[PDB]
Amino acid sequence: MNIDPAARAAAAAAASKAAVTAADAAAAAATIAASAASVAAATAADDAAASIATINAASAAAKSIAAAAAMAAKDTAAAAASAAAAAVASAAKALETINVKAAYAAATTANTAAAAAAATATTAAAAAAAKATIDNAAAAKAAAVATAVSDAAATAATAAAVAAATLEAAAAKAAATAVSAAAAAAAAAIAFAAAP
Amino acid sequence: MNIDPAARAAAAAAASKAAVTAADAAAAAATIAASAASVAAATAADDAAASIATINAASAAAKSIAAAAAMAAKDTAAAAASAAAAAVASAAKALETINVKAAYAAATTANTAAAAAAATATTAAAAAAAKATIDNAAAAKAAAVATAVSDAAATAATAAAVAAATLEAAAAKAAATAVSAAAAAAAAAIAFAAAP
Repeated sequence: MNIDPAARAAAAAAASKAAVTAADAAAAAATIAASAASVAAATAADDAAASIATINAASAAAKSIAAAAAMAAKDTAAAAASAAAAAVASAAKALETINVKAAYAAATTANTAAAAAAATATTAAAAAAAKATIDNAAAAKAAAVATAVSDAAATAATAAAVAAATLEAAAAKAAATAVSAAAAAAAAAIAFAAAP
Repeated sequence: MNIDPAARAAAAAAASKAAVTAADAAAAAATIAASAASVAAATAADDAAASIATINAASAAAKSIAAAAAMAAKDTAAAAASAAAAAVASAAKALETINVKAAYAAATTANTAAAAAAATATTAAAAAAAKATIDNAAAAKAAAVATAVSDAAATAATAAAVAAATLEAAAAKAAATAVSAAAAAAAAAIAFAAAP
């Protein structure tokens, strides 16, 4: 029987050592991979929370703006009502001392036209103001939407880069592991063949 | 003095009635406008809350998927580890009864190559599987983003339509109010002029 006992022992120790090494490498890689997925999932949840925070803040800001706009509308109406009340008062007072029919009608004609001129201006102003408010709110909302488009792009780019880094590192590690295993097997085969 | 007392009274009653009418119309319009802005602001806050709900639900769903993917990876690794342990066992057993040097080396060569072939297949599978998981998650996220783009479009269209309806209704109301005021003033002027 032409196999030296110590040589057989050496070959068996190398096979056993290789088994343990390979098992450890497989577990190590599984752990590193699992960790990366865990981190990626937690990072994605953090980003969802940030997006929600951004929407809540914007809604809070929109709430304040709308309330202030309502007050400003109330104030604008109140100024117009003060002016209107003054005109009603002066319209009537002026007629109190007028005693010629034609003059009374002429002053009435002026009062009527004045009231219509101011009504037209007040109505038009309010349409212009309400529209501006509407446009401001739509513009704020759109800016928030646009920013979410680019943020989502950036978030997806970052995630794909981390994934790529992870897959490249795993591949380099697997490759080096294979090289080492083959070199250890190759050395053991030389040694076995050389043994007397 | 050529103004009939009752005619003067009638003219003054018409001017006073017009003042009250106009004041009531201005307040009425301000109330309707304020109401519309209030409703629009509450509707916008409801939509912000809905967007947040959608993000929370999606994050919850992504959480479940990632946990299941982790378990599936664990299971896939465990199957590969069972196979690897069986191969280590059979590799060694087979050598136990081999007593010719060349045969022992030849079987060792086969064991080494088998282990490398399976390692290569297990590594490649894991890279393919991890990538698919990564792609699935990126695809879910992108679909959610895409849906938010179109939802934001729909929400903005609905709001602009309601704003347009509101501004058109206010304008029709103001126009009718002006027509009525002018007709009442015109009738009063006829009556005053006709009075003896």
